[PDB]
Formats: sequence, C-alpha cells, structure tokens
Amino acid sequence: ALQTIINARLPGEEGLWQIHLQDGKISAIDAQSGVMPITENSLDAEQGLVIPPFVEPHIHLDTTQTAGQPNWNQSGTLFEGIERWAERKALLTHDDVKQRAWQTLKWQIANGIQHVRTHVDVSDATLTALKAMLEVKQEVAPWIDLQIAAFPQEGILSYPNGEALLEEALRLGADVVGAIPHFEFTREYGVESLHKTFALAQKYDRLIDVHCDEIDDEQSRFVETVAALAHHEGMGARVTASHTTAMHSYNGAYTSRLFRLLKMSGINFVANPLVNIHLQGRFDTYPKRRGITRVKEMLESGINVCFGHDDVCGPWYPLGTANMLQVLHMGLHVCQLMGYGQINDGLNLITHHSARTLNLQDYGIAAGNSANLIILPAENGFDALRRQVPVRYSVRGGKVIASTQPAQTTVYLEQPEAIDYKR
Amino acid sequence: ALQTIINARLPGEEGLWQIHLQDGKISAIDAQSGVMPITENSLDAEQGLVIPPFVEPHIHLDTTQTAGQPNWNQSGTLFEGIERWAERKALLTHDDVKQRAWQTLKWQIANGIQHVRTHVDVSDATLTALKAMLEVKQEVAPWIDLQIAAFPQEGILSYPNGEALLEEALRLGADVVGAIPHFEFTREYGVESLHKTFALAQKYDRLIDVHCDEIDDEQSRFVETVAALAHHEGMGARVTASHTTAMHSYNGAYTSRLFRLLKMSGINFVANPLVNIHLQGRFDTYPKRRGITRVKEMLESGINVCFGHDDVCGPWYPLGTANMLQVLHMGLHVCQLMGYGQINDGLNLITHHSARTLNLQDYGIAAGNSANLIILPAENGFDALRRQVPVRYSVRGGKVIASTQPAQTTVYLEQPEAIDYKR
Ligand SMILES: [Fe+3]
Ligand SMILES: [Fe+3]
Repeated sequence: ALQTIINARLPGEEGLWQIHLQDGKISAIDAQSGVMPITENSLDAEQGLVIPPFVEPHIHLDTTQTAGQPNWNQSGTLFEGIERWAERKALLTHDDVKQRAWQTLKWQIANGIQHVRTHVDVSDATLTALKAMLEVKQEVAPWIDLQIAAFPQEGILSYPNGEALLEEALRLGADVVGAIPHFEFTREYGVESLHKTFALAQKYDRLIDVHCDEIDDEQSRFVETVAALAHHEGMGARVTASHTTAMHSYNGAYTSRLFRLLKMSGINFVANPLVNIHLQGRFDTYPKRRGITRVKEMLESGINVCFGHDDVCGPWYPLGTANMLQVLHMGLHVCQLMGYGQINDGLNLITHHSARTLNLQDYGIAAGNSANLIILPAENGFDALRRQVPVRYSVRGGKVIASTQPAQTTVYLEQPEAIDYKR
Repeated sequence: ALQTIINARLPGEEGLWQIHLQDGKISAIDAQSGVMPITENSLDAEQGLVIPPFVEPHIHLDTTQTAGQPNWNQSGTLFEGIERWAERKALLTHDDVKQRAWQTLKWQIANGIQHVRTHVDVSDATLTALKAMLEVKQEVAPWIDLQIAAFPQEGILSYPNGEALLEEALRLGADVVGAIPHFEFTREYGVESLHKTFALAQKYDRLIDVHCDEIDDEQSRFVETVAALAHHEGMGARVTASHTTAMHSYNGAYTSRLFRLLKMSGINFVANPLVNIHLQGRFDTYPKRRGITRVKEMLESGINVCFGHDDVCGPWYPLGTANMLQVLHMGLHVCQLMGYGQINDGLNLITHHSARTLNLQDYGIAAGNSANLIILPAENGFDALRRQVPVRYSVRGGKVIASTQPAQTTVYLEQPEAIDYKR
C-alpha cells in the first residue's frame, strides 16, 4: 500500500511537500514546485497540513467515563474531585477499567493521537486499575504507544504503604513515577516525597511526572524541588511537572528567580487548560483568577511546556471528546496567546512539545523516523485551530489507522451554497 | 412540502414530540409514545433535540473579517482594538462592508442562527457602514432577522457631532440605540450620554443596547444608570447592558445592592465569553482575572443574561466561525457553570435568553408561532455542548434553509469501527 504522502503543507515551511514512505518509515521528504497528481499508493494531503501525531501528555484513563459515579463533583474543586474519585475507586473492577480506558482510547485514535501518557492511581493496595491498564497498554499498542504513570493520588507519605505501593507499581512495569507533594499532610512530607520519587526513578530507570502545586496557594513551591533534583541528577529530559497552577499566583520576583532554575534544569511542564479553568479560582469570589501555569512566559523563555486534557468525562471534568485542538483552543484563550503567530504556533503545544515531555525517541516528520503522521484539512495551525478541524487521516507505520470524512454544510439561499467557514 | 417534525426531543421535557406545521407556522405540538415512522413531508429529527433558532445578540458585522487590516491588535486590548478599527474605518467602502457582513451572515445561517443584532459604528460622518448594513438587513431578511444597533464607538459627547450622528442613524432606520459610557472622556459625560441615549430611544420608540463598563475598572458603574433609567421609564424589556465586565471586579457588597435594582429594572445582559477572556485581565500580571460579568449570579437571581460572539475575525478577536455552541462552551468554563444541570441548561443562554434580549415577539416552539426551529443531532443540551454538534437542519417559515451532513469518523482496528464520541 502507501508509498507517498503528496501535496503536504508543513508548519513553518513554505510551499508543498512530498513525503516518501518505505518499510513503515519515512525514507525522504522532498519539496514540490506545484500540485502533484494523485495515484494509487499516494495519500493526497490536498494542500492540508501534515504533522506528527497529536500527543496526550496527561490523562487519567482509570477515571475516564465515570463522571457522576457514584456522585457528582459538585463544588468543582480538585479536593472534592479526589473524594468523589475515592468513592469510585472502591468500586473498580478489572473489566470496568479496561472498558472505560478503551472507550476513551478509541476517541483518541479517531483524533489522531498516537502517544498517550495515562496516570493511574496506585493509592490502592489491590492495584486494580494498574493491572487492568498494563493489559490495555499491550492491547492498544498497534495504534497508541501508552505510557503508564504510577500516581500516588493520596500521597506517598500520607497514605498507608504509599511508598511501597508506588515501588510495587514500578516493579509491575509502570513507565513513569508520580507524586503529589501539595496533597501530602505537610510541606516537609511534600519535599521528602520528591526525594523518594527521584530515588525510585533512578533505581528503576524510569521517567518522572509530578502532579505539582495543583492549588491556588502562592506558598506551594514544590516545583523548585522537582527542578533542583532533576538538575542535580542531570536528568531534566526525563522529568515533568504537571499542572503547576500555583505558579499563576506567585509574585513576579520569585517567579523570575525560579525561571533561571527551570531553564537550567531542562524539565518539562504540562498545563491542562480545560480542567485548570474549571477547578482553579474556586476559592476566589470576584475577581476570580484564571489559574493556568505561566505558559506564555515559559514559551518566551524557551522552557518546554505543552497541553493535556487531564480528565475526560471523569470526577474532575464532566466534558470532553479527548480532542487536542479543543484543549489548545482553551489554553490559547485563557493564556492570552492570541497573536496570529502565537495561535499559529499553537500546534507545537500539542505535538512536538508534548513528544519532548514523553521523552519520545521516534517522533516527527523526518527521514528515518517511523511513518507516523496525521493530515489536517487546514492551511496552517491558525486555520486548523480556528475551524476546529477533524483529523482527515491518521497514519501509523505507513498505514491508515483512522479517517474522517468531514461534515458537509449547505445553505439554501437563492441557490444552494456550500459553507466551509474559510477565510 | 414540510407538514411535520417527528421524533423530536425538547429541552426540559421527557420523551419524543411531534411538531405539526401549517402555513409557515407551528399548528400543534403533540407528545409521542414511541418512535414515529418517516414519510414524505415529515422531517425526522431522529431523536435529536429541536429548539428555536440560535440567536446572536451581539456582533459587529461592520468589523467582521478585518483581522489584521491594516494592522494587528497586538496588545490584545479593547483600547488598541478601537485604534486599529479606527484605521480600518477610514478605509471602508459600501461594497467592502456588504461583502464582509454577508460572509459572516452565511456562516451564521449555516450555524442555525436566524436572529442577529449587529452593532454598527456611527462615529463616522459618512455613515458608510450603516448605509451598507441597512441594505444587508433587507437582503438577508429571508434567512435572518437582523437588528441594527447604532453604536457611537468613539463616544456620544466625546466625538464631534456624536449625538447628531447617533440621531441621524435612528432617522435612517437603526433599530437600537447604543452608547459607550466608559469610553467617554469623563464619568460625567458617561452619565450624561446615557440620559441622551434614553431620550433618543423614547423619541423614536427604539430598543437600547449599551456597551456598558467594558473595562477592568472597579469604579466603572454605568450599569446602575442604565438600570435606573430603564426602571424610571418602565422600559426594562427594551434595554440591554452589553459586556459589564467591570462587574467581575466589583466588591461583593456593592454588587448585592446593585442586584436588587438589576432585577427590579428587568433589563437584559449580554456576556461575550470568547472576546472577554481575551481582552480582559490584560492589565493584570499574575494572578490574572477572568473578566466576564457575573453570569452565574445573574442566573441564580433570575436576571436575564445571554451570550454573544461579539467579533468574528475582526480587530478585537482574530478567531471564530460564528458558532454559538462554541461561545457557550467558553462561557460555561470561564463562568464555572460546570454542574451537569448548568451545562445542560446552557442552551438557554444562546436561545431563549437571547430572544428576550432582542425583544423578539415570535420565538419558541409553540403553537401559533412561525415555524422557525433547528435540529441538533444530540440527546440534550449537555450532549450538544460536549460534542460541539453542527446544526443538522435549520427550518424557517417551515422550509429548510440550511443542513449539515455530519462528519463520519472511522478507526481501523481489528475491524473498522465508527466513532461518534457518545457516551
Ligand atoms: Fe492529572
Ligand atoms: Fe461589541
């Protein structure tokens, strides 16, 4: 089957491009001087944008599809969400977890997402969801490379056998070590928990992704320990701080001091715009803070930052179709990244930057890489974002794994007219 | 042609419903006890939701489709936007305005919007855009009932001949009298401008819609004058305060006092979530306020509030496809109206509440009303909102004026599977 992608636009490049495929890899990328004809074994991008696959750097596949079960959250807070989740966690079964994880994973495949990092709550002696997710990881592997992050949701030091269970999760095969220092009983447990997390990541050679300062508390500064420990161990690339919503509330002087360390450390940041706008600012009356981390500033400083969906129809977020362009849309608005170039470059926040966060080794439209790429029916990132386009084709190992025939809208004026909303 | 809409769901009602049509009107609405068969002259809603048309209570059709012309905004502020617009206004032609207005109007027809209130800048001795828009109003009338609001963008008292031009606009046929008291040189000009606006509305028997306190200034309280004058004249239904973003920044005590007047006055409020999240909070560093008016509180108090798109690809907002479900999505998130019922009832903010704001006399799925209705391929408001569904059919005077064949997404697993993102 497929030998070429033709008539492709590429972000930050002029003109049209031909992507040659061989043995499941990209063999060569060649500029075109005009439109190429279609032929058998050519997939025509039709002057749409070709990008490496969307990435979901932060989702909770063990909580997905449980919104309102057994009860709703309600106050719309992180803290009530954890309480509601704890009630649902007591009701987990193996098949329950696999079915719900797979439901969301199919939406993700449909949405051109080929790389997903799922957190899985390991504050659970039975490790029910983890055992299920390890099977799901193997099952979905033809379509999605799933990383599993062992997430000690109720604390490492603040939950019975929390450290032991976290380590057990790694011994069972979790790819990433998690932590939640702002949810530990004390600041000292918070800091200690990070030492323990880093020690485990080094013992097992695993990545780190900390739920870090997800709280509107200007004194929640666990991020400095995450970055300092990464710098000390020389392991920045392998380390991620998720959320860091407290950073929205820091004074500017501390933030400036901190940013030097953040860039030196080389650690990654995940913002979760759909969830953060909902859960943050809940303790303000009016005015009410936005509560997303300092994405615009990170980008300006060359600090790697990217966007996750976080929860899809779960205890913290009742909405979602696991759509990364939608996540991006919310983040651009709330972060005021609304300049033409900022919007256009927005795709990086859900592609390349997220690949870096996942420490991916085979990602991007480049000769020698696996032929994993998606085609958006749009002229550039700005257009894709504005029109919230579907993924026309998703290609993995040089084979089509998803396609969307786009909607067709007609208005019946003096004559019928097709409406495509371009611009 | 059409005699019936069958298999219809209706918000806040159980089961399925049949809507009988005669002579361009709804003749009767009858409950069904099961699914009805299709037949010729029946439009099958297919257990989707049937609602009266979407409404756009606040857009600027004279500025639409001009983003970046001749220059970009940039700081992303209201104030720079006005400066950029002033540069574009100097370049207006009759045909320019008509073509751009019509481009956005077609997107609106496609999006099931049958009622639109456009502001038109009348701080312009030539009244170029107004004259063009009055023609557009007549031209689009088969598909959209367009209200024209004379908008003294540069002030009534603060712009040469501002009051005369505003009155000239009414004499030429503008439906609604506008004002912009927070942009007047002084608080006293602000208050005086409102007296003059009310006097004109009473002289000409027109509606009022004030760009009111669109500024992060806790001292911008022109809304109390708008409400008090409406109450005094007994004309609440005819009066709207657009934006009121300053209200996001008021102390709670004043707001409580004010709310009594707001409910007694009976005036309408328009929030513009996509634009407000972008333009407000621009003078904060961190934390940064959201800057939308007190929508949740208004709803809790039974104060009529609704959502507009405001600007579509214009000097204040570079994005948009004139999509009301998208506007609604942003507003629910930023306003934290994220409870299941709050999300589900969200449709009211872009249907019934907006009809009230426009003082519409023939609106809603009721016997005797014009057969103006749209069909969403969704089970209820929550589902429509979550999945950002298109308008399957738009019906006006009992005739189909727009339709969307929805996207078709397939994932190629062990077997091909259709993906619809339900839930
Ligand atoms: Fe999370
Ligand atoms: Fe406006």
